Amino acid sequence: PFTMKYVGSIDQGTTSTRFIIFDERQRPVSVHQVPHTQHTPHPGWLEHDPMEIFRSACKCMSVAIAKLRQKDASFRKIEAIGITNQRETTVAWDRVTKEPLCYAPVWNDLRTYDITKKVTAELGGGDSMFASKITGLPVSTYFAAFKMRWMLENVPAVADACRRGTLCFGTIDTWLMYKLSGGKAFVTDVTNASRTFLMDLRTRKWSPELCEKLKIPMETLPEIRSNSELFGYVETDECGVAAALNERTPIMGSIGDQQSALFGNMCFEKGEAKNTYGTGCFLLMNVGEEARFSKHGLLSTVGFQVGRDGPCYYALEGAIACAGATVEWMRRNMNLFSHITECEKLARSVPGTQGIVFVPAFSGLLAPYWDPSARGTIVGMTLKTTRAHVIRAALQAIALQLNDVVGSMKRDAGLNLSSLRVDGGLSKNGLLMEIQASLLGVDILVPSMHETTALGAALCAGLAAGVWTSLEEVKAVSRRENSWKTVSPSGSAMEREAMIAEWREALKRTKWAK
Amino acid sequence: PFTMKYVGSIDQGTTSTRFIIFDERQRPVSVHQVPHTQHTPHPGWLEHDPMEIFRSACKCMSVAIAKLRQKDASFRKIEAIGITNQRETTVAWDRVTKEPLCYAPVWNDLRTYDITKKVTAELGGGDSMFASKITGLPVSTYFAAFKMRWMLENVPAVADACRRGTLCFGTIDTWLMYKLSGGKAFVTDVTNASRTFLMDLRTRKWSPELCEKLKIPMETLPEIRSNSELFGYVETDECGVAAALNERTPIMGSIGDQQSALFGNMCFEKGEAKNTYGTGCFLLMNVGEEARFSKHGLLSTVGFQVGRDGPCYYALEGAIACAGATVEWMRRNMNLFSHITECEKLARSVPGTQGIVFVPAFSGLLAPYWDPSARGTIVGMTLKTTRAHVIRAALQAIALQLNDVVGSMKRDAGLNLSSLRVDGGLSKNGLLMEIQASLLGVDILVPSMHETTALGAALCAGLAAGVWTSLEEVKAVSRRENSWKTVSPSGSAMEREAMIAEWREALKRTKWAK
Ligand SMILES: Nc1ncnc2c1ncn2[C@@H]1O[C@H](COP(=O)(O)OP(=O)(O)O)[C@@H](O)[C@H]1O
Ligand SMILES: Nc1ncnc2c1ncn2[C@@H]1O[C@H](COP(=O)(O)OP(=O)(O)O)[C@@H](O)[C@H]1O
Ligand SMILES: O=P(O)(O)OC[C@H](O)CO
Ligand SMILES: [Mg+2]
Repeated sequence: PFTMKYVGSIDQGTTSTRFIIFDERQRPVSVHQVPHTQHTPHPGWLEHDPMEIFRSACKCMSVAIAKLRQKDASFRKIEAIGITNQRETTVAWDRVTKEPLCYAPVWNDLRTYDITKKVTAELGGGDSMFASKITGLPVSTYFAAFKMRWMLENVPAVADACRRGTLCFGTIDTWLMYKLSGGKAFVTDVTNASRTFLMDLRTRKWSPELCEKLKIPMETLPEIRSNSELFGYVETDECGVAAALNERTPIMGSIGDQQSALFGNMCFEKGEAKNTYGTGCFLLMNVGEEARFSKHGLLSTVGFQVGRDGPCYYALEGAIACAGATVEWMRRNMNLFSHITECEKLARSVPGTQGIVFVPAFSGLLAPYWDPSARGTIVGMTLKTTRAHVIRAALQAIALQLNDVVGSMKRDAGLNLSSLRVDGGLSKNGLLMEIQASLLGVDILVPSMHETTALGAALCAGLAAGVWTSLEEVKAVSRRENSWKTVSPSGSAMEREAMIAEWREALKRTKWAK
Repeated sequence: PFTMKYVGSIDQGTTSTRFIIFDERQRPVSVHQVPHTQHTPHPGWLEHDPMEIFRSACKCMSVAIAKLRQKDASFRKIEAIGITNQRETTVAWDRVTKEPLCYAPVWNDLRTYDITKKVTAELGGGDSMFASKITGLPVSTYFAAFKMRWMLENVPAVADACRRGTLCFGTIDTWLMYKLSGGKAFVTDVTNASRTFLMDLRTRKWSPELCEKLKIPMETLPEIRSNSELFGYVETDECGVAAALNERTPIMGSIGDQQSALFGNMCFEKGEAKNTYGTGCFLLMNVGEEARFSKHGLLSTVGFQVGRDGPCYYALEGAIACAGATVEWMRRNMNLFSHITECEKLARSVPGTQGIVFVPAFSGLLAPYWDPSARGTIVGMTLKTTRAHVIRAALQAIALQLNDVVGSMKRDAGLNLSSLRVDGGLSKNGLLMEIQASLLGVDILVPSMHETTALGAALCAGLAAGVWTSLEEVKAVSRRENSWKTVSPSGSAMEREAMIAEWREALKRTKWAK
């Protein structure tokens, strides 16, 4: 009643794993990180060693716990652990060995492209969105199923293991939850399952039409649950993890990374949305207790579900391929600046782009204009154009794509974006947040506790273990402890429209590949 | 006589004047340069002070001569003087005062724009090319006639002097020979006269129809002579020039700057061309003894003429606005490199551009596809693209424009390109020269004695003075005494084809302004 309580969050990302311990204030009190290897066997491919990820996670936990006890020597244990992960990335493993059959292809890996084609033809009958009402997703290389298929066709040990009745497939939550539990648990959560291309969105249940249609035995699928409930206990002793925890610790949170950030930024109400700037962008809008579908090629997905049959919130999702990457490309590919802060400083040093548009579509346009053909392009240059204008044009362009994305989401959902919370690194660029607010015409909230993705999973775990009692208590503790900078709109109807008309014309000149 | 012979060359350019003394081996043995003031009363207006220009030339001659006397014991006198000049620039002066009535509008001056628009519509019925079978020229702000016309309409003293009959109009060649002369010569050479919009190419005589339509009296115009013959004698002693020359020195060569470079590069036979790679490019090809007109907006002009009523060689002329300028923008505006040596170093450091095209139409497209709407554009970029590729693409783009210019010339002229001689600062870029040889499929000759413009005028003078007796002897002395680096084609026709096909696609994306 006096001693502080803690919730652990495993944040398993594309390039590294972290364990963050939160206290009752929603403050990260201990953190450790461990990187894992980005295997690229052929151009366009990306693979991860699933045992390197498991071990990173256990290493992360034992180090973080150790540091925390130095800080609080009166702390016996963590209340619960939550998991949040890079989604779609699929592991295949043996039921008896408990070892992975092969490396895990990663959300953005392109090896499944041919399979993607075979699927669209032979099934959808050339319609990518054929199963969309069922799943929320267009046929794409990203989704699990198509990676499960590739492994079954192209990996000897995976094909064998299926016929023998020992094959377990799983997203990273599932893989982590399996190993952490000693092989005792085989579960996934609704957000992660919404990405398999094997789940029915409205019902949040596996679809026999698809597994069978896609030739994937149901036996290789884990049980689905909500994001906030008992999944299992931590029982493994890898890197002395169970001993560092002291008492058995339940895993009571599981949620995909983009949804975890929605939840960790308190986007509990429809119309609440978040954008995460990293190498790219991922914009998610909470749309309410009923699913919505897209006439603009956006993804329909689960936002969150707190508790077994607690209400389930749904969301729309969009993305931009190069955000941070564009900023870094200007630095390390083009020499336009050296120190990070020069980017903002140079773009502020000019009053606008004065003619030029820079469409930074280095790997094509996604969002509501799928076009793999589009490449990086600059138009309207004169001898007056400088690096300052080009940098400012890159930042405007990011904001312009997100404007387009939100325009679509509004119509596809028929709602107003009440506000946008942002996080990512690129959220540290004040000019970008200003441009973004003017174009969307809503407040942009920049939280100063910048561990919001990892907080999502801790909130799910802590809600189930009774650290926090309700979303209201969650919101209220957040207000008291974790401040945010708020960036309001400040444009003109005519300027906005002039930027957009100019941008629209530039887009027409970007088709290049093939 | 068998003592060393020396020929002098006044090179009167847009920003400076240089006097170069060549010996009989075509070696420049003394050089001096003096700038003149650039006056800009209104944007787009540029004007020169003709007296200042005259004085500079005189100063240049005496300093160059004095330097030579000091360093060469065998130098006694200059056999003859040749003059090469910035063309189109127009001097209005008074026959009795012997001084200018106003400053002289420069070739790139825009004040004649209204007049130009009026002329096309009023005498051209909206066709800018109406007079092009007579002049070889379109209606444009550059040509002398439109500057004369403008002075009469906006300069009271000129309109005044014109009335009294004391008016003298003249391009810089004419002005310099008059002053050097002491007022005893009122002459112009066929090449400069071809840039007035008042000469008939077929006859190489002033055109009454044109003078009447343009309303410039033919009394005000000087007499048209060849490039190489006796024009007059230096009789002034303005900067002690007469004192420095010592003996009587005849002025025996006069030729416009670009044509001078055609001559100094030995392009004596049809199909031989020169390109000057400076801020922009000026490509001229000798098309032979018969004028060739262009159905691609290329200019038809007089190439050269040795001797009074001697054979006259005609030329086609194209230009590109940004060449060296693009190199400078890349460094000054974009920070893509520091020392100009890095430009070629960085472009060499990648094997190609890997699908990007950089169209540097910063000030619109000229050449065979005039389009002032065009702007600087880059297409095809990916995250793998770097400054190295972008620098290389800029170089390719310069070579591709000239490839299209040459292409147009070949179709207009009905002849092949035999070889391309090169000069200008950017002809030091070895890779640019290699890309150009590979695109055109001809040898590129690079003079080590790079003062080609000054040499043209010195050869005209020296041919008329018997320092050299014929064009074959001129060619022999050049080959015997001065080194020519030869750059042979060294790509593949399949690469050529792809580069040209990407270039053509990119051009379509360049239209922006308005
Ligand atoms: N207001 C508080 N009430 C209770 N415990 C706290 C409080 N602030 C910090 N702690 C505990 O102190 C330890 C270190 O927290 P930390 O946030 O690093 O310290 P601080 O915020 O004072 O810089 C953690 O155990 C944290 O739970
Ligand atoms: N060593 C070099 N390597 C590459 N480019 C050069 C080098 N020297 C000069 N340049 C470029 O070539 C141009 C030279 O132009 P120049 O011929 O002197 O003037 P103009 O174009 O008026 O004749 C400059 O703009 C410069 O950018
Ligand atoms: O030859 P310049 O450098 O005087 O330039 C004049 C050109 O003819 C313009 O087209
Ligand atoms: Mg030039």
